Amino acid sequence: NVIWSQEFDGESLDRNVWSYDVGGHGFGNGQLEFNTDRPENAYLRDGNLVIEARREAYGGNAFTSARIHTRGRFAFQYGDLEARIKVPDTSDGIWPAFWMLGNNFPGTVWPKCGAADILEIGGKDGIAKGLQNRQINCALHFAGVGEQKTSLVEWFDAPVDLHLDYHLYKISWTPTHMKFFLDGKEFGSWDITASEMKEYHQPFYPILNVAVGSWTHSYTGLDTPEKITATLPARMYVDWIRLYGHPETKLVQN
Ligand SMILES: OC[C@H]1O[C@@H](O[C@@H]2[C@@H](O)[C@H](O[C@@H]3[C@@H](O)[C@@H](O)O[C@H](CO)[C@H]3O)O[C@H](CO)[C@H]2O)[C@H](O)[C@@H](O)[C@@H]1O
Ligand SMILES: [Ca+2]
Ligand SMILES: [Ca+2]
Repeated sequence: NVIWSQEFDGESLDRNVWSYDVGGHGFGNGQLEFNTDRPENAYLRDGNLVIEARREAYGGNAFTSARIHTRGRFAFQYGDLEARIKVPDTSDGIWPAFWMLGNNFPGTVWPKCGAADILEIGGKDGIAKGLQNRQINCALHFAGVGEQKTSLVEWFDAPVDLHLDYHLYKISWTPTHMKFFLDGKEFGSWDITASEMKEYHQPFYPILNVAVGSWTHSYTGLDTPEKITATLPARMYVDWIRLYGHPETKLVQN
């Protein structure tokens, strides 16, 4: 039961659904890309959203890309959210993501708003183990015991190079759990009924982006433009993002 979706048919991103996060300030992770609202970095063609990261002098940064979300226009509580994505070769340094923030962000600061990572790929452990494009993770980031930043992370080595074709990345979110899937197959699961996880019982909205680099202590391990070796331009193709409703789903659309 699809109750919401973006099929990305047109020739332009629907600005009544999406907003762009613009800046080159690193986004809390020492990222190197300047995320822009330009057609060069985010565009539709042939039935896909394309987010394209480029090696390019722009606003004091050495790369451009995009980071888009549906804050203020779409949010939901409970359901299955799935996207059909063909990630780029993360080689070394590209960091695609599909993820969700609580709908009270940014008024409620991270991580008190709650966060769920559906797909993250391009991590330093992958790079060290020669599993670039196979090793992914899902995650929860929230205010845990003591209200202190807490992260729960599940790693999965996919059987195939995920940049070679489209795959389905899904969260299944109920009043008791959040579960994460690749091509229908569960690879992560957390109970969310504990007192410290009430932030997961409010509406959330999705975000899609392709970051380049991070601090050495952050996701990619690669903190300078000269350390990025990935094939650029790097294109993440998103054929569609769909919400499958549950009985308890609350859909929020202004
Ligand atoms: O501002 C409060 C606090 O924010 C911290 O920065 C975080 C980023 O670490 C965070 O990274 C996301 C990951 O947690 C994960 O969800 O995956 C996505 C996609 O890859 C990441 O972007 O994103 C949040 C929201 O933008 C930031 O607030 C700073 O590190 C910290 O110093 C600061 O105190
Ligand atoms: Ca909490
Ligand atoms: Ca499509």
